[PDB]
Amino acid sequence: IFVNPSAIRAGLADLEMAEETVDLINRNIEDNQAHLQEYKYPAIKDLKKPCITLGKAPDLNKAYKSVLSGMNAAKLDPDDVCSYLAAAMQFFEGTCPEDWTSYGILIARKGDKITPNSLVEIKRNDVEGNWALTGMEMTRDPTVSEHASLVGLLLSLYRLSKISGQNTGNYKTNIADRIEQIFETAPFVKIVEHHTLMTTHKMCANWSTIPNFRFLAGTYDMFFSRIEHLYSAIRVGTVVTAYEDCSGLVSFTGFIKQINLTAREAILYFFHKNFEEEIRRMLEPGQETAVPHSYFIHFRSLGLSGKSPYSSNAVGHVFNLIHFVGCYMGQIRSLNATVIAACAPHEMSVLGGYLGEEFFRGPEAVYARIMMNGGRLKRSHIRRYVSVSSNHQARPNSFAEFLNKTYSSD
Repeated sequence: IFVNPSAIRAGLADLEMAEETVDLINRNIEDNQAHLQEYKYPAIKDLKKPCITLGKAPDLNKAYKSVLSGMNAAKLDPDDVCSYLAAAMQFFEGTCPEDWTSYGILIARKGDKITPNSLVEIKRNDVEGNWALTGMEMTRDPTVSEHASLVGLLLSLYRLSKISGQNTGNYKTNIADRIEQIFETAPFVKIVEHHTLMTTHKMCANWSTIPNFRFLAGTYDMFFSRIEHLYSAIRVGTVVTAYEDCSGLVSFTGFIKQINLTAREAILYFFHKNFEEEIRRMLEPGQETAVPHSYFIHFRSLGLSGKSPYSSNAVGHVFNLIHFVGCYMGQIRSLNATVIAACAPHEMSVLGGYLGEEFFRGPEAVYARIMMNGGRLKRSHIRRYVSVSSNHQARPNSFAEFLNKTYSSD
């Protein structure tokens, strides 16, 4: 069932900070490209920084030797690695360019010296790590430059782990090759031989869901996102924590930008009755979706919520609509996106055809067309969908596969 755009103009006024959210997330996604190539809301309500608990603080020289030997032997201890990464945060000091507050927590004032430690509370007990030496002929102490190279390599294991699925081998290999180059090039120093990172990754394939490791990756990424630093290229491994588990929100802001409309204008094109709940879910106030350098941007990795209201599933109707329009527009990214089967994909593909025709007038005009055609796709819409999907190598559970199955299987 579809709703007249006029009726949803009243609910349009209630929404707040919608334009600021679209602009901020889109600007951040763009900035991140340089490094790339029930539901619980994340807002902190008790002024406590994100926190984790690790073992007893280690001698940084010994921890470096142990962790490096593990890297070379493809035998890394995750508890040790987390302990070392937290203890290494002291090496990454910078000056905060502006006052930094998030969810009521004053992280730093303009001019303060800051490290990644300023952003989070790392608690430590008295349990010593293992710190085994596996395979390491270094008697001297590591330099800071070497520490930073190891921190970079280790954190890159988070990005490699997150890449999962079939036919990802070549892609991961190229990322790994690039990462190795970055962390052997000044100001970093070569501390491992080529192909060491991939060999170790094969034995650390699921580390991206180790909560403490994920937490540390998000902490470093939040730090370098705000604080320019000699070693900021570490983000090549951590950039993927930004907006983690928010693919529905990110698709929404990206789609508004693609159709070159304001958020206010674009929302009127979401006629279907199931959109309203989802758009309100994304624009819930108090979550700092429009605040630069908020904890929000890394809330999943930092443990603020394990049930994201911004995922593709949490807003599956909006998500399905956007990518059916993308398919209509021949966008490979949408054709390869995964359909949210529970959120009326057939109905979403109908509205997607009409919105796709429109974006190739106004919300009311599109609405009238649907009513005049009894809620059915036009033959031209189907011909367009099929001409795109039938010439595409459809992946399992993808929008392309749905369209072939739905419109080109008889």
